Amino acid sequence: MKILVIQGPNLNMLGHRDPRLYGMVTLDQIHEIMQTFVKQGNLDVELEFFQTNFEGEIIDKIQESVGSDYEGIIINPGAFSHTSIAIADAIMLAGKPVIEVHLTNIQAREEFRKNSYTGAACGGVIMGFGPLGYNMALMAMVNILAEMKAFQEAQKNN
Amino acid sequence: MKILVIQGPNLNMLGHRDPRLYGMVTLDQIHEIMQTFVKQGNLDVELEFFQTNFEGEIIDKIQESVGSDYEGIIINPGAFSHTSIAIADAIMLAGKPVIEVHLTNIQAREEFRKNSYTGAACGGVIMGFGPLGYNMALMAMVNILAEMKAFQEAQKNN
Amino acid sequence: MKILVIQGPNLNMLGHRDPRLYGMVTLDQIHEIMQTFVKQGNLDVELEFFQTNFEGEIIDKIQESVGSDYEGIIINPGAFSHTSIAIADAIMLAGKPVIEVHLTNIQAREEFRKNSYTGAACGGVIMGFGPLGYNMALMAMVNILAEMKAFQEAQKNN
Amino acid sequence: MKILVIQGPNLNMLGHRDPRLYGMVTLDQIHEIMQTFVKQGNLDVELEFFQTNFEGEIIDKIQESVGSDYEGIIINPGAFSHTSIAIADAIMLAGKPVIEVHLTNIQAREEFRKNSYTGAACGGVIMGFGPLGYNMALMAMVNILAEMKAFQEAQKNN
Amino acid sequence: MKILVIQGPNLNMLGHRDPRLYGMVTLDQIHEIMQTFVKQGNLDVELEFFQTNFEGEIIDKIQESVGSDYEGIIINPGAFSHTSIAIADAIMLAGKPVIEVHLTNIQAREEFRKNSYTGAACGGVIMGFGPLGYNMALMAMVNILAEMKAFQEAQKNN
Amino acid sequence: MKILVIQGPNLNMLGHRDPRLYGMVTLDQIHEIMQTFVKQGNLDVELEFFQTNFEGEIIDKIQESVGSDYEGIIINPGAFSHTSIAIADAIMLAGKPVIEVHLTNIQAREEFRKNSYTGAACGGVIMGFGPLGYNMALMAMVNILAEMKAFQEAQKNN
Amino acid sequence: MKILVIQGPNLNMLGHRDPRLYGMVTLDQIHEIMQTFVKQGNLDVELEFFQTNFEGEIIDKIQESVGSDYEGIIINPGAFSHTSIAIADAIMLAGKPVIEVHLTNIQAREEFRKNSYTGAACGGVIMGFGPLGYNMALMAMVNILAEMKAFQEAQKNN
Amino acid sequence: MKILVIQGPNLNMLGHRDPRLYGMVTLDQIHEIMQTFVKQGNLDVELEFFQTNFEGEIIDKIQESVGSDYEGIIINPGAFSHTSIAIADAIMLAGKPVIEVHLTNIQAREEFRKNSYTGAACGGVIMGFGPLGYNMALMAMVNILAEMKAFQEAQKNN
Amino acid sequence: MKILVIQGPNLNMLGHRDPRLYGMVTLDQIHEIMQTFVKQGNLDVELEFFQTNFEGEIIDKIQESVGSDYEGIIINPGAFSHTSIAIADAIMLAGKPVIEVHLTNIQAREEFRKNSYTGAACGGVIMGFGPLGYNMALMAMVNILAEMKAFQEAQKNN
Amino acid sequence: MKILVIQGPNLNMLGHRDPRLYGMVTLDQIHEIMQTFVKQGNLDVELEFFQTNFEGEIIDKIQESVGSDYEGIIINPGAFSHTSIAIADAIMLAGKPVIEVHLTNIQAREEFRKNSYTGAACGGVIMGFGPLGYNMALMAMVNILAEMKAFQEAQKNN
Amino acid sequence: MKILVIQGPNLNMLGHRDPRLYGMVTLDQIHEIMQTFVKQGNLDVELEFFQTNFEGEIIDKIQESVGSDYEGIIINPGAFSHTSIAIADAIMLAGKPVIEVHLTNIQAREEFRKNSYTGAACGGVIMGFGPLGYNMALMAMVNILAEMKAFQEAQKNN
Amino acid sequence: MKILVIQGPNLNMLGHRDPRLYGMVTLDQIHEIMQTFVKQGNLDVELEFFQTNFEGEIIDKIQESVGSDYEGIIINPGAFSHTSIAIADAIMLAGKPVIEVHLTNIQAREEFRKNSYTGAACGGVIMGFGPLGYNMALMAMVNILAEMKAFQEAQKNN
Ligand SMILES: O=C1C[C@@](O)(C(=O)O)C[C@@H](O)[C@@H]1O
Ligand SMILES: O=C1C[C@@](O)(C(=O)O)C[C@@H](O)[C@@H]1O
Ligand SMILES: O=C1C[C@@](O)(C(=O)O)C[C@@H](O)[C@@H]1O
Ligand SMILES: O=C1C[C@@](O)(C(=O)O)C[C@@H](O)[C@@H]1O
Ligand SMILES: O=C1C[C@@](O)(C(=O)O)C[C@@H](O)[C@@H]1O
Ligand SMILES: O=C1C[C@@](O)(C(=O)O)C[C@@H](O)[C@@H]1O
Ligand SMILES: O=C1C[C@@](O)(C(=O)O)C[C@@H](O)[C@@H]1O
Ligand SMILES: O=C1C[C@@](O)(C(=O)O)C[C@@H](O)[C@@H]1O
Ligand SMILES: O=C1C[C@@](O)(C(=O)O)C[C@@H](O)[C@@H]1O
Ligand SMILES: O=C1C[C@@](O)(C(=O)O)C[C@@H](O)[C@@H]1O
Ligand SMILES: O=C1C[C@@](O)(C(=O)O)C[C@@H](O)[C@@H]1O
Repeated sequence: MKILVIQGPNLNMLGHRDPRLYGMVTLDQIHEIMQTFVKQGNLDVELEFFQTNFEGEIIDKIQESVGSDYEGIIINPGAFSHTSIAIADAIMLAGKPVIEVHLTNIQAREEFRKNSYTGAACGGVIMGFGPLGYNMALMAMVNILAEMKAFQEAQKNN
Repeated sequence: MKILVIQGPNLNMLGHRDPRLYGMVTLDQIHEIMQTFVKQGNLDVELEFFQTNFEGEIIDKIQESVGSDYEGIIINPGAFSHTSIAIADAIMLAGKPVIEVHLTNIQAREEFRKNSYTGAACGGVIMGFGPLGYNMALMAMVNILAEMKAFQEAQKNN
Repeated sequence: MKILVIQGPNLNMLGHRDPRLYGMVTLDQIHEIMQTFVKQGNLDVELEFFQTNFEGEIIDKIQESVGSDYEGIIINPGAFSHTSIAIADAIMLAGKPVIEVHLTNIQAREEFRKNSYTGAACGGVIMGFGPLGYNMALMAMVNILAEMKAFQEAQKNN
Repeated sequence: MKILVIQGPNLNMLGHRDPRLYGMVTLDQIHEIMQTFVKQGNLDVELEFFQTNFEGEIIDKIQESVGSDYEGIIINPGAFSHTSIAIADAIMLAGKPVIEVHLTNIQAREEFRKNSYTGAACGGVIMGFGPLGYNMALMAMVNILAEMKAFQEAQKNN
Repeated sequence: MKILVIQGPNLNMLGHRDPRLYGMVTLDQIHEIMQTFVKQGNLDVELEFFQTNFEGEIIDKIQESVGSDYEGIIINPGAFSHTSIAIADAIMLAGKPVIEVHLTNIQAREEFRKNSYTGAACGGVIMGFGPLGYNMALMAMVNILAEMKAFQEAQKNN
Repeated sequence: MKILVIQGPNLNMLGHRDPRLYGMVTLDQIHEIMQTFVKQGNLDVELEFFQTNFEGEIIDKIQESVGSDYEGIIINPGAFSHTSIAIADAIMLAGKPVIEVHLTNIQAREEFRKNSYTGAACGGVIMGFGPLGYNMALMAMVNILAEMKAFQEAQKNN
Repeated sequence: MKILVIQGPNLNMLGHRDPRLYGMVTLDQIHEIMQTFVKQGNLDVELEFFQTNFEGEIIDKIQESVGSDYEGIIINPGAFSHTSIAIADAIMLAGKPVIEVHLTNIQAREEFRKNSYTGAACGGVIMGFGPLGYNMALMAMVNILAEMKAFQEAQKNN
Repeated sequence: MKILVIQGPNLNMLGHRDPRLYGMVTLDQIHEIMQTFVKQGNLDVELEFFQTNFEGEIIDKIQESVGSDYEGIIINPGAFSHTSIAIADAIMLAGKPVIEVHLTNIQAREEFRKNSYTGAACGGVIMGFGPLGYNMALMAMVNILAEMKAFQEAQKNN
Repeated sequence: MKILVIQGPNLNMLGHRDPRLYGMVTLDQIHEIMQTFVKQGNLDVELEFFQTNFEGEIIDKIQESVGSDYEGIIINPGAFSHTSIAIADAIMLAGKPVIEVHLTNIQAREEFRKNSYTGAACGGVIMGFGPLGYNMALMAMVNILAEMKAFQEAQKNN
Repeated sequence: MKILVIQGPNLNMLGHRDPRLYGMVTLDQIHEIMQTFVKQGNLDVELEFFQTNFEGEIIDKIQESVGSDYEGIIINPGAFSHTSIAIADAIMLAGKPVIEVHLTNIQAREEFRKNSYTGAACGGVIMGFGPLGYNMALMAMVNILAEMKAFQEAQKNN
Repeated sequence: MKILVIQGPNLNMLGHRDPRLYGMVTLDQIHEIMQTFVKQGNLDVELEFFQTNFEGEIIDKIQESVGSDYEGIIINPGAFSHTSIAIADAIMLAGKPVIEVHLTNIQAREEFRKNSYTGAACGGVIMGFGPLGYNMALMAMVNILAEMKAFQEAQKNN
Repeated sequence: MKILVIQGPNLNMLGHRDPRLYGMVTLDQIHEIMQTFVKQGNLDVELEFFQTNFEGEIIDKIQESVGSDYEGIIINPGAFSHTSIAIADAIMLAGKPVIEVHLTNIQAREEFRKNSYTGAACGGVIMGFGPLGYNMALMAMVNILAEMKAFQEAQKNN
């Protein structure tokens, strides 16, 4: 049950960014808490991490998810979420649950961060809760896949 | 540890609303799942429910939260979140964590639902995950109050 | 066959308003003409009157209409029709015909009166014909309920 | 007492249009119901029908109404009502009551149908009530001309 | 000579608000300075205080002013002044002087506070001078009522 | 204690302007009432008058105020208040209280008079109360300088 | 030397229009003054008159001007000048001087009359001077054709 | 198999238009190349030509196409494609394939030529390729009607 | 009968400006043609010339016109006509005819030259006809003053 | 005679996309029909296929076309055509014909798909005709290169 | 080789301005560094300094530069660069190189400072580098005049 | 002292671009002049060159600059400067001086080139001076690093 975790642009440079917005945490410490989260709450979910500063690498990655190994995607397209209609399109072609995560609250920053093309493609969006946002996405995700296979087989024997 | 749960306008009429947006669930069944959630995961949080079609009752309610009995607020101001700068102001004067919850994804509907004055005042915002959104708010909330009293007393003996 | 008649804000102060827009008539004289209208043309429609300066009282009232006693609503949300997406939402959840009435022509006044969130939810909208507008709504309404029970039972014995 | 009835553009093609908007009725069946309406309720009003796909034919027609034979106009300028300031101007120069009628609710369609230049020139506007809209215009019209000759002669012997 | 003093939304929570905008003063200390103001400068003006977080309570209150006991209104509709066309309408129907007061300078804050529907209905508007703003309104008001009864009777004996 | 009084453009032509907006008063009669105001209420404030149709003369004048002779400025930049970011900048560089005064209510006129670049730089803004507006500015001003020297020396002996 | 004079829409109904805008003059009295103008000042210019409420008749007419009989066009496209890019295109294809005339000042009316697609195609535009506007166009026109044949032959013998 | 070819406004004046946009070709030479095109590639398509400067003649023409003689329409509504919602409506009521053709590239000219109301109604749009655009429309059209009768009868024997 | 002729900004530098817009003529040659115009057609009008690059000098000049020596103003506020609401205000306070003249056609240049605050204050506006524009203003002006003294005394003996 | 065929973003995932927009066809089946098209109609054009989800790979590819092997480009920049001014710039630097192709009609979808920066750089644009669009581009292209070498050598022996 | 250095509005008050934007430097210290710059790097450029708070004095000054004594202009129109189309026009009529300098980065401040009418007229624009900006302009300028006289005479002997 | 020089998109194709904008120079000749610049003026600055058509390669490159080898960046993000908030973010996370360079004047081209997200992140911006712009950036840069190490150590021994 692979859960793809895609981080947008400058998310790797967390730590050099404003300590007033992203505090003092690295894209790794947050990746490991998602671990200590699925590690703690025994959830047979093997999650993979992928981060790029390319709009293209993200789209490709999304596209490789149509395989099977992957059953869901937690993504923070970052700054590309307000401009990338291409990533938004990719998020629609994937036949899997995609949850958008934003460390900061995009409603409370520059006017050009209020809108999310990508987030409007995903099923749900989370923003504002710092690194804690991905764990929330993890909860939500496991609860969705669960409730989707319970509807899938529920309408198989009928 | 009272957690105030405030539901905006037509949220009580869930069930008569489009089954394509809000499915088939009532504002009560969702209130009880928040129960079976705090009931299950033993969390000493006694949560209260309050719902109004008045912008005024919401503001008042928010204001009564400056008491002490309340330590956090999970709110879905509903349609008022795009117009009410007054509720947004109230959300700023309260000295407590407020998490905004939206059943639907406001990025994917009419243009006049994209912006949230209220949500930009809160710490974080959740949207799209149906009734499951409040449980996510519950997780987030307990994890915030916890991490706030661990910072509060952490800087008391120093 | 109760027909709820809901008047928005300052509609009670008709008489103190500009005699150039609303002439010299009170919200009562207009309520009684709707009477002398259903009184004259024998139509078994008992209509109720309700007026508030609250967006909330209107929404509640709309909501109580899901009962049965009420079979239709003639409403003039007044100034709230250009701002209230909440009343507009309520007008959609009600499973009954709602006709919007405006004494004045909202196309011919301040730019902020041209749009009607509420009116776009209702089945039809009437504006410009002074107090005569509600009688037109009455005609229309009786003609709609009639043509709805003729379609209802028409597809019951088949 | 000639009442000119002017139908805008594609209104003749009713029947080929979306059955979801204009149902299944022709510009004739609706013209005859306005008949069976004035025919039934004995009202000495001889109404004439005129329909064009030309903005020009409409303006001319409006202009010929300054004669005397005509005492009122029920019009549905259709798609020209959002663009034609020329028809709107004509509606102002005519010294007679003009009532604008729209089968559909122009508040609930494409953004470019919300505004009516023409409708803002007329005394009142009706929209949403299907073919029933013109009968409402007929009621309104007879009630206006009546109340205008009662004011005309009322201030003649004084 | 009753002067109604109406305070909009979160104005009661002054003290919990930003000390950088509203400093450290309560809606009461400011109400008493308006007292020590009319108390000091002997002005036979008995002023009443009324504050609500409801757009509706404000409109009602305004409406009750058509009595006689009241001869003027000093109001700070607060956040509702940028959205409430209903309160603006009420301010026009009242046949008495209304002066709008804003503690802060609405020209120097968020873009959505620049416009005042309500303030454009009142005779004058004051903003920026902290609690001192209402005393200025008091001066202005007494100077207006005075200059209005001097014009009223001045054109009574002629 | 020199208080500079700066009048913008066509303010000298008061008297030739619309009697419906500025009534029948000259820029002098209003200057003398500010006199009979400080003359009456014994306030050791010697106020100077300066009026120009130049954006430049105003800026210069503002700049000469950094002297000492001047302790405050009451200004009506007039039509330049909606366009002059240069006068607005000057109003920020001056280290003294500036109060903006408008005879008319700029919220109730042409759309291009609603915004005030200059007024958003000043501490407060007054509009609508005819010539009485400057006396209000005078009150406010003396009350501010007073409350500023009471804070100045209050934090000198400590 | 035929000068085509094209009048747009409702220009024939001059006389029924607002006496506050177009006074009391008919499209004929103004046509004859253009006569008594070329009649008086001996100018061998035979001018033709053409008026329509059709955007199409105007374009055609413009197109027939590529003949030879016509050497210039004085036009008032009226309300079509703000919407007709087609008439504007026609005004560009004609290889002759076109002068746009407006009785009223289109800068001082509804926002939708400020722009002129057609006028921006013509060489010059005149507005505000009532019927006197066409005589001004006549002067201008004769002075242009004159100065064009003096440049035409001036660069023929060289 | 009649294919109606409708040319909008000033398309007949091709030749007098800018040689930089439309080169040196007449609406006839282009009509004959569509001939030498269907003449060469043996395609039993008899195409008719119709051109007007009237928005009305175009709509009528479109409407007459509901006959049978016509099986498709290649149209260049020209300048009316950016303003005519009426022609756009007509293009929707016709139950036949309509292909929009533009000699020039409307994306590369004045801002008011970028949008096509009419083109958004048609199945496809072609622009930029000079007269060659209609031959492309011809190819496309024959390929569509062919693929439509192969789907029509393909689901007739089943 | 002094006619003030006011030239805005860079109008003195005519000759250094684009020969494609203003050709090859100086602000003097154009001033003398207005002379050879009133000189030729015997019109007892002594016209004065005034040109500045200051918005202030223009306003002052306008203001000095309330004298008597001046009976009309022909003005080209130039670039200030799109920004100067102050000059526009001055043009309203003057109790004399003001005609706005523009060498070029402001409808056919940069978007920021389309609107004229000043021109909307004047009685009429002329643009596009090169230096010939002022002579047209001269005709118009003499024809207006003439028709104003014929109305003035016409209603003096009655 | 290499014709480069560049496909933008998610065009490879055709088949997983909405069957209502892109039907049931893969980026390959469409590539082979362009083959069976040049294969059938004997046209010595060897076309190459290139598809990326990168804005960068597209620009590079475009740039490599300045070689010689390539004589034209048929491109569908997809979602990047509305945002990529960089690809638009590349399309201008290439000294070869570029034809833009869109499977769907970008005039009939989300507002952010109406504009094409890239398409406005190309010579022509095709949209709406499903996979058939590229064959149309092929026709057009061969007809352009042909007509370009007939102009090239036509002005070589002269 | 006189280089005119023109400083816009409040640039003389540098020192009283925000130390966070303009630091602690006076318009003189910066004028002398431009000296110690041309003084150090032996460049036969005698530069003159001119500063005004008048839009008019700037335009005049620009105009006097058409003399000869001046061979270039380094200017910081300051706040007038976003509003003054008149100064922008003057910058176009001058037949000399003009370089615009901004101490601060106008892209990073209030929305009304992003655009520069004046800067778009100049050859180049520099912003952000504090007082160092003018020295950069000096380098650039000497390098331009040099490269202009090397092109001037380079095409004189040919 | 490595100075990273990053060139955006189509900057490598300089030479094929419009000779009217970028003249006749290649991205290399300009790179070598930056050499002959640091080569001439003995400045121990070893500058590196990097150019891509990828938004991603640029961000990466920026990110690698947090090393130490690099002490500054001169960048021309080209067309990405108006759209890339991601590159703008990267420019903020780097703890080094970044100077934005534009060959052309982005204030004087298409509306979509006026704004620079990236340039508003950098310390300063240079535009308009052709290849000479980078040498100006070089001067500025060396002068900044110098003045930064003089402030760095200046506050180390204290
Ligand atoms: O970099 C970021 C951070 C972000 O993705 C987030 O974590 O909330 C939100 C983005 O819009 C923003 O530009
Ligand atoms: O009613 C609703 C539902 C909502 O609150 C939600 O649950 O997501 C969102 C609101 O914007 C909307 O109007
Ligand atoms: O008050 C009114 C009256 C109104 O409801 C009407 O009766 O037409 C219309 C409202 O928009 C307006 O504000
Ligand atoms: O065609 C129609 C129908 C319409 O006139 C109506 O009947 O409501 C409304 C028009 O805006 C629209 O385009
Ligand atoms: O709360 C406030 C305070 C306010 O009323 C004032 O006191 O100035 C102004 C309002 O716009 C604002 O939202
Ligand atoms: O002239 C005036 C008068 C004014 O300054 C005032 O007195 O209120 C306001 C200005 O905006 C306006 O243009
Ligand atoms: O009808 C008219 C009159 C007009 O053409 C004129 O005469 O000035 C101007 C038009 O814009 C307007 O609609
Ligand atoms: O006239 C024309 C020509 C045109 O139809 C074309 O052929 O491309 C496009 C129209 O927008 C334009 O106004
Ligand atoms: O300079 C000019 C010339 C002008 O006044 C004219 O003569 O038409 C028009 C102005 O808008 C423009 O800026
Ligand atoms: O005052 C200033 C300073 C400025 O000219 C500058 O030095 O960068 C920029 C101007 O826009 C601004 O208003
Ligand atoms: O390509 C370019 C060139 C540019 O970077 C410059 O060199 O000035 C500016 C960019 O906006 C533009 O698209």
